[PDB]
Amino acid sequence: MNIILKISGKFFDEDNVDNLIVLRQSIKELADNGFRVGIVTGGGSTARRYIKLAREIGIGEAYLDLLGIWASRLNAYLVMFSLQDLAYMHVPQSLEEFIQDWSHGKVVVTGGFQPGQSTAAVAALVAEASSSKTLVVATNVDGVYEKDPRIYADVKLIPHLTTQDLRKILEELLDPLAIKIVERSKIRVIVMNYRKLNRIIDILKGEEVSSIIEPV
Amino acid sequence: MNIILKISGKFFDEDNVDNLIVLRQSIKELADNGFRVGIVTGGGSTARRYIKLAREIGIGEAYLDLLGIWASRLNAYLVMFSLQDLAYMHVPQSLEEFIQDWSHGKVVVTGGFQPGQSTAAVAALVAEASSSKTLVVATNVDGVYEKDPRIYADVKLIPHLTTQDLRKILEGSQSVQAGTYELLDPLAIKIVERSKIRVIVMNYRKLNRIIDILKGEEVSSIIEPV
Amino acid sequence: MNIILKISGKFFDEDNVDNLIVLRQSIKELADNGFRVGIVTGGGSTARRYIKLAREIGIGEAYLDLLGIWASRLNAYLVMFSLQDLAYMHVPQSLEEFIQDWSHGKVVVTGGFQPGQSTAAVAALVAEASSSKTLVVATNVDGVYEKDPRIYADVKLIPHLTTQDLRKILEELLDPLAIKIVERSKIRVIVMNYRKLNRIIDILKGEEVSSIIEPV
Amino acid sequence: MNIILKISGKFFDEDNVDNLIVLRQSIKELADNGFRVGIVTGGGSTARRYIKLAREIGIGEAYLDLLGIWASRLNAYLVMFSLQDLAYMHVPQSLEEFIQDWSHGKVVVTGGFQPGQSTAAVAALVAEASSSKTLVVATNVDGVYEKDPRIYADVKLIPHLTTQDLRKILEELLDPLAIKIVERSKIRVIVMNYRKLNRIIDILKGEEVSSIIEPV
Amino acid sequence: MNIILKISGKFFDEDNVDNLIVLRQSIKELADNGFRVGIVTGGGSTARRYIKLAREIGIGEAYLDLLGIWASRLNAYLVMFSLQDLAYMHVPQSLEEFIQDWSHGKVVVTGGFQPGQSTAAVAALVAEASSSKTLVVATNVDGVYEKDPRIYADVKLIPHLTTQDLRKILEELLDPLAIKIVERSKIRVIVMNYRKLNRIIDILKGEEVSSIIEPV
Amino acid sequence: MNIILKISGKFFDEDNVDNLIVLRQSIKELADNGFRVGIVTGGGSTARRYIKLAREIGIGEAYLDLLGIWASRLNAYLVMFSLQDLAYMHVPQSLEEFIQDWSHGKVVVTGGFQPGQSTAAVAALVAEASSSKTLVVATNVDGVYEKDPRIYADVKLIPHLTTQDLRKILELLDPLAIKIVERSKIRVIVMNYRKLNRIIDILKGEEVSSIIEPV
Ligand SMILES: Nc1ncnc2c1ncn2[C@@H]1O[C@H](COP(=O)(O)OP(=O)(O)CP(=O)(O)OP(=O)(O)OC[C@H]2O[C@@H](n3ccc(=O)[nH]c3=O)[C@H](O)[C@@H]2O)[C@@H](O)[C@H]1O
Ligand SMILES: Nc1ncnc2c1ncn2[C@@H]1O[C@H](COP(=O)(O)OP(=O)(O)CP(=O)(O)O)[C@@H](O)[C@H]1O
Ligand SMILES: Nc1ncnc2c1ncn2[C@@H]1O[C@H](COP(=O)(O)OP(=O)(O)CP(=O)(O)O)[C@@H](O)[C@H]1O
Ligand SMILES: Nc1ncnc2c1ncn2[C@@H]1O[C@H](COP(=O)(O)OP(=O)(O)CP(=O)(O)O)[C@@H](O)[C@H]1O
Ligand SMILES: Nc1ncnc2c1ncn2[C@@H]1O[C@H](COP(=O)(O)OP(=O)(O)CP(=O)(O)O)[C@@H](O)[C@H]1O
Ligand SMILES: Nc1ncnc2c1ncn2[C@@H]1O[C@H](COP(=O)(O)OP(=O)(O)CP(=O)(O)O)[C@@H](O)[C@H]1O
Ligand SMILES: O=c1ccn([C@@H]2O[C@H](COP(=O)(O)O)[C@@H](O)[C@H]2O)c(=O)[nH]1
Ligand SMILES: O=c1ccn([C@@H]2O[C@H](COP(=O)(O)O)[C@@H](O)[C@H]2O)c(=O)[nH]1
Ligand SMILES: O=c1ccn([C@@H]2O[C@H](COP(=O)(O)O)[C@@H](O)[C@H]2O)c(=O)[nH]1
Ligand SMILES: O=c1ccn([C@@H]2O[C@H](COP(=O)(O)O)[C@@H](O)[C@H]2O)c(=O)[nH]1
Ligand SMILES: O=c1ccn([C@@H]2O[C@H](COP(=O)(O)O)[C@@H](O)[C@H]2O)c(=O)[nH]1
Ligand SMILES: [Co+2]
Ligand SMILES: [Co+2]
Ligand SMILES: [Co+2]
Ligand SMILES: [Co+2]
Ligand SMILES: [Co+2]
Ligand SMILES: [Co+2]
Ligand SMILES: [Mg+2]
Ligand SMILES: [Mg+2]
Repeated sequence: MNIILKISGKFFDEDNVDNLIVLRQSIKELADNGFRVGIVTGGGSTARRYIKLAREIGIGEAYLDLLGIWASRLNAYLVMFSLQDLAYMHVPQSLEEFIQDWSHGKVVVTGGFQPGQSTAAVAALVAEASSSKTLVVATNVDGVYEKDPRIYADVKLIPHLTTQDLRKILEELLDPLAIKIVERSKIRVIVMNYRKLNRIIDILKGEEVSSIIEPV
Repeated sequence: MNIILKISGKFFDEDNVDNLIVLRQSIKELADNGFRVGIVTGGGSTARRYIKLAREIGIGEAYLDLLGIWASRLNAYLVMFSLQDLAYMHVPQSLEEFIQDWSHGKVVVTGGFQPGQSTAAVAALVAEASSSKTLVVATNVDGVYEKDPRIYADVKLIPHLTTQDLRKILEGSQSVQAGTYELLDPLAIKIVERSKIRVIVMNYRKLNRIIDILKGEEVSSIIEPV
Repeated sequence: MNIILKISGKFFDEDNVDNLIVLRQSIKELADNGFRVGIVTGGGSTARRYIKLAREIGIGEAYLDLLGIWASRLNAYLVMFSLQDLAYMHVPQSLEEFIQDWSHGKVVVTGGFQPGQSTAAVAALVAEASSSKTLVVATNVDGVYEKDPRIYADVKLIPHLTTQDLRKILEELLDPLAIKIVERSKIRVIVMNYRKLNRIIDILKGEEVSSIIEPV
Repeated sequence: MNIILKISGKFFDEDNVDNLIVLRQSIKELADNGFRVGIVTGGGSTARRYIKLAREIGIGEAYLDLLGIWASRLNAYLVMFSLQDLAYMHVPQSLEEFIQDWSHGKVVVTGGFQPGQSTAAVAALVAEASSSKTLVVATNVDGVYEKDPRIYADVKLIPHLTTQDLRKILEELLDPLAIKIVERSKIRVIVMNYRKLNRIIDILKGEEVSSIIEPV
Repeated sequence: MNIILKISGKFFDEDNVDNLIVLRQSIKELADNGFRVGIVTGGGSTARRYIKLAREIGIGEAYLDLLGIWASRLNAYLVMFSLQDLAYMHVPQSLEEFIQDWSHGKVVVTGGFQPGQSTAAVAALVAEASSSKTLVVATNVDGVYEKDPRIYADVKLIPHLTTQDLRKILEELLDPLAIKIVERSKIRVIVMNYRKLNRIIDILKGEEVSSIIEPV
Repeated sequence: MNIILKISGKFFDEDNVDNLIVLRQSIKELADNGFRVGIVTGGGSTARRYIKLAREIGIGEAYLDLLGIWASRLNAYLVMFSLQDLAYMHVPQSLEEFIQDWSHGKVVVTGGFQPGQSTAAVAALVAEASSSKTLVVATNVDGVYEKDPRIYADVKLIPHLTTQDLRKILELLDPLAIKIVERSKIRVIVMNYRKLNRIIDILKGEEVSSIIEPV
């Protein structure tokens, strides 16, 4: 079974050894349970700092996105280096390169690809290219809520929903490209807290707090 | 300053020497008028044919898009080879590669980059990266109409509109499938809006009048970013 | 052991799903019988079409050949994508790249390399580099005929011959570089109909209609 | 002439629009005065943060250096993007790539190359490969002091010294590779405060506060 | 006007900087006279030393050619490094890469490309791709002779001949691919002594001992 | 376990078949004993020859090193081609590329990377990146001596020493090589390449060699 894990950039902002460790464990563990794993890393606050500074000097939007992409790639190298023998030792820069890299039978870690999208879209593209039926989005909230839970207090986690529900809820988590891709290739998305990465197998069994998004 | 020309795949389906001859001429005329030019080529019926066959054997959507991309790149090599000394002799395979290639001060010709988008999105990205204020979409209709002019008769060509208008004209008509025919896709519109790029939709049959079109003195549609 | 299969461009001109299905099937068959397979695809009518148009506008012969090479590569991607996990996911652009790609232990699919030759020469080069003792040319024709079966009716098939017989017959199929390479490295060439890709194992035993060309 | 500017990673830690801006004008100015410019960017606090976290999870020293190198490249992209038409739009990853990139006649911006050295060593190697006779180290101090001015109060700036003096002062500013290279190729090094980049032409004339290091 | 210059590997066997100095001189002579120059270097005795040793341990013919190609590339780097600012600083490894490298408007130096041919064939391909109407073969003999002048003593130089004559004379210098290419693209070939490289302009004007081969 | 074997350029200057056949058999000996092997080849006399000529025409030091690097790469291709199926068929040009190449589970053969260092420094970098605990330097001398045995008569072989001893002796291994083996605690064995036939015995400490302990 092939699975893709998107790791929120916020995971890297914590500057917390435990995050990396728990991720390392989780990949080792998925492997032992017969999964091939691809990982996509977000840009986080590093991306936002570089983007903000570049924007203030008039750097255009393409190049701003590219700085965000390089920040995401820095996080990809960190993860890749933490996996040593498990991972193919190259961070692909495009979907085309990911396909080549995935051919080596090992874990592949990637950052961004192209301006105008997020790393959630990259995770979807990479899930599609690897025939992964499940994309896990490991982020800093427990699942999908009615509204953004870091604005709105007492908002309820939605354990099971569709991509058409999600679109309405979102009007970052998943961008338009990500949703288009998971819909056309019928990829199931699980949104979970990265804190619960130590419990990843239980989440895939549906035993633990998460949101499951069905493609329609 | 800089301009991007998207050339519809349908231009290549015609298999006509005059098409290439006239594109070639227009580029020279743009250069001689002080423009740097980037060119994006569509995949056309070659793309569709490969996509259809691959889809019949169960090949997934990512790989279908890639076949479409490789068909577009074949057209890009044709165009690039027709330009000889004017062009940097490399077809970039990503936006990042385009930026590097654009650095050589010559014409750059590209095809597709990534699954889930069209060559119009590529042309928008490449316009954004080259600080082109104008993207020209040279296609097999004279401009933008209220509805598809190859489906609906005596709809009127819309000479000047906004991206908001275009979004409504094109809304609800587009499939997520590899090989879908589009004018401008969602990524293309997002990009031209965020970077304030004006889009001119014209017939490639009038590439011989490319300067007059830029001056607003020939049949075309001008789309203003909002 | 290692075998190279050249697939005529005419195979791709048929725009027939059943062809790909049998190629796919014939390669899994070879793998299951202990063969490592490399595949070279021809440019076919797409190549001739681009070449003709480019030639009309005065494009030089190097660039015409390159357009034919890119058309061949488009067919290589199609075949590579049809093989999914069996193939290393990269189409090598040179013999040097083929050697690197072959190092991954998987099926490698290539198109052309260099102006002034055909994809048959590429297949020979790739046979030589992979220590393949046999090169199979799967074409639109049953074998080597006394002359061109496209043009002449009732001409007969030569089940067996040498590389100088072939040169004399030819002065398509195999070009000068292809013959020089198979002669210097003593590679046997089997010419067969791509329809018969199903009996590829029977053809290799010598138990189906084909022409075997011995290197001298 | 050709000149190389090393920009301390501390320049990027300031998260200050002013810094990038003043650097932008300095290259434009150097260009207008007939200089070809190469730029090498340090990794700064981003590099330190990634290295510290990776070290805590047992990542080996090669990979720690590589994280520092990727952080320095992120800063190189920022600078390169700020220069737009003036710069060749590729960040070289080795000295060999730098030499190819430098061939385009434009500004080249680089980060790190190889574990076991600093970006000062990169700036030296790049100065040597570009036949630059002057390397400017633009850092967060006015020049070379008797001892580290960020530690030792009341220490005096040394306006003119040799590479053997510097070696004794240091026993990072310049590492062993950097010193070896500037000695063997007789490259003069100017240490200056990056805050005075606005005044860069006056520094090259010797008419502003700086330290000039002569190769011996 | 574009011209290609093939420099015999024997030029590099001589182990003398006077040869490089004259070649270097020759290229400035050509540039200053309005020529764009491409250079192809032979492998010489280094290639022969590696091929012989590899052949003794049973290394196959593809790989023997590749060792010869790498030897030719070492000579290409030497020449390219001797040209400094005049040359684009990349040695292309294929015809496709040459075309990209030629796009920079500078001198391009190459070695070999592909097994089964010589550097003369490379020079022809590169002449064809650069629209060069003249290929100069600078070798250790004054021109073309009625037979190999190092094997049969006292034979006459042929100052003016055709490619059909040459193919009869040769039944080294130019291989079958080289001849096919210069014929199809109508490229004139001048065979000269590399000792007379100082007098390339006079040779191009037909005022110095050489053989001119006309394509038929 | 992972091991790196640095082969002196002098090995390639000798021009005899046995050398290659006997390197070839060692790695197959090492592989069969459970080792993953990386190999770094020196530039030898080919390097010095190109360097000397280029230096005479005024070519700068960066480009002289690069010519030496290309000569080392030519030796790497020779070795790689002699190993056939055992090796990943790419010579990496940087430490970054080596790491990617090493990911294929096969033998990787490298030459130089970067001006200002030697192929011994490459071997140390590559040992560090592959988590090799042992770097073998197979050279034209039996081990480490109190001083250069070519330049000095009657000197003795030191069977066991530290990296701090070695840098006093050298005032084989360059400064980057020593820094890297010290920071990553890599043991270096210096041996004669003529004894590549008894490489397993050398690793067990059962033949003539010098072992250098990192301090
Ligand atoms: N209102 C209105 N007014 C005027 N015309 C309209 C209107 N509404 C519809 N139309 C119609 O648009 C048509 C013009 O569209 P056209 O010029 O052909 O542009 P197209 O792009 O569709 C053809 P084309 O120019 O051939 O190229 P594409 O198809 O982009 O690319 C091929 C294929 O490759 C894939 N791909 C490509 C690039 C990339 O980065 N990623 C990718 O995945 C993807 O699967 C692609 O499908 C025209 O005939 C009208 O009838
Ligand atoms: N309906 C909803 N339910 C849950 N979370 C929502 C939401 N709407 C918005 N969010 C927000 O989505 C955020 C997660 O996005 P995520 O951080 O994983 O993407 P990312 O990797 O792009 C972040 P970065 O920009 O830092 O890389 C949450 O922190 C939450 O505030
Ligand atoms: N004596 C002979 N015996 C058999 N076939 C012959 C022949 N002489 C010429 N041919 C022709 O050679 C063709 C086979 O060549 P093939 O099509 O395999 O090469 P290719 O892949 O280069 C074609 P494309 O240019 O379409 O890619 C047959 O269709 C046949 O007409
Ligand atoms: N004798 C001396 N004179 C001046 N500065 C000295 C010094 N000895 C040490 N330094 C220190 O050198 C520092 C500058 O090094 P620099 O910041 O240029 O290297 P770098 O780019 O490697 C830093 P980073 O690790 O942030 O990238 C100063 O901040 C100063 O504290
Ligand atoms: N008919 C003929 N006229 C002149 N020279 C001939 C010849 N037939 C053979 N030769 C030989 O060809 C040699 C020139 O070949 P050249 O050295 O240019 O090719 P090359 O670069 O392949 C040599 P290397 O293999 O050393 O690189 C001469 O030394 C000469 O002895
Ligand atoms: N104390 C010492 N003990 C042993 N050898 C010493 C030495 N000091 C210097 N050397 C010299 O170093 C040589 C070994 O260097 P080695 O050949 O391993 O490096 P290398 O591969 O860079 C050579 P090349 O430059 O030819 O490729 C010995 O033959 C010896 O001459
Ligand atoms: O393929 C990608 C991935 C990321 N980004 C940019 O990099 C930032 C960091 O990624 P993320 O963590 O926000 O998804 C994004 O906000 C966006 O600007 C892209 O442009 N394209
Ligand atoms: O290595 C190659 C392979 C193909 N071709 C060109 O591509 C066309 C397609 O190959 P084939 O299928 O015709 O052999 C050929 O006619 C030829 O022009 C080359 O120049 N070199
Ligand atoms: O070529 C280089 C450049 C940088 N670094 C690493 O990246 C850090 C950031 O560069 P600097 O700003 O410290 O020079 C260094 O301390 C060092 O760990 C290297 O290993 N090699
Ligand atoms: O494209 C090339 C160039 C060179 N060689 C090989 O390298 C040797 C050196 O080239 P030359 O100087 O003999 O032409 C040749 O004998 C030949 O084996 C090739 O195989 N292909
Ligand atoms: O990483 C390397 C490897 C080699 N060399 C150069 O190549 C020569 C040949 O390598 P070696 O065999 O001396 O180690 C060296 O003297 C040196 O000039 C380098 O500059 N860097
Ligand atoms: Co985000
Ligand atoms: Co370039
Ligand atoms: Co053909
Ligand atoms: Co530092
Ligand atoms: Co690989
Ligand atoms: Co040495
Ligand atoms: Mg379309
Ligand atoms: Mg020869």
